[PDB]
Amino acid sequence: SSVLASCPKKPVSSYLRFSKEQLPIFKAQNPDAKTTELIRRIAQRWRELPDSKKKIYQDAYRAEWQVYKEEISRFKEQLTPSQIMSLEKEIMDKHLKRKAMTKKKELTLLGKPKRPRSAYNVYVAERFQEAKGDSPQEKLKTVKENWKNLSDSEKELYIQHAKEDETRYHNEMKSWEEQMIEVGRKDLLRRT
DNA sequence: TAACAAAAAATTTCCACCAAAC
DNA sequence: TTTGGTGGAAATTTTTTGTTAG
Repeated sequence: SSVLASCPKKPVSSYLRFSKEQLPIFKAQNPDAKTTELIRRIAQRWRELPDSKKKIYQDAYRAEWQVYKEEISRFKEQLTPSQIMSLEKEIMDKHLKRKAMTKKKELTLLGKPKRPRSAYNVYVAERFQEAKGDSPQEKLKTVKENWKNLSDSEKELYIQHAKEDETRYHNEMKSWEEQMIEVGRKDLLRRT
């Protein structure tokens, strides 16, 4: 399937090697505590630990790195050019997908207006509740069915609601893009 | 970032149809 | 073209608590 799935993973360095070893010991002694607080406590105990003790985890990491080197080397040597390329592409895709979802999260955090609703959207938003069907997919099928067999006279209401929201969008966007300059985020602005 | 855990919280998905912005 | 919008239940991903180092 995916080259990346069978690709050997990095050995854990000192703190994760400690965290992994400690988490059970802490979870047993505090079973009603959230994982998150146990991790905060485990890190605390890491920070407090002597350098001589820390080094033992490090020494183990370093030794496992040499096994990793060996495994990964052996892995990549056994791969065909086309497999190496899927691996490189799989990694590129991994990055894009991450870059893309964080920008999306950013925009939400900056409260960017929602797109204008189409006449069709306005129709789903009001006809879906009483639609025929069990699953939300089947229910959409009936609202799709009723929308396509609707006359231009009948659509006319949704046309005006979709028109009013197009003005809403225009207005919300004018304010938000203004506010985005005042904070120094003119990158966030539309070209067209 | 990618390495560990692990379950909460956030986001996509499934179906279609539609439109703004690139 | 891509993206995100109408619906919500279920599936799936990201985040939450941390440090390390290639």
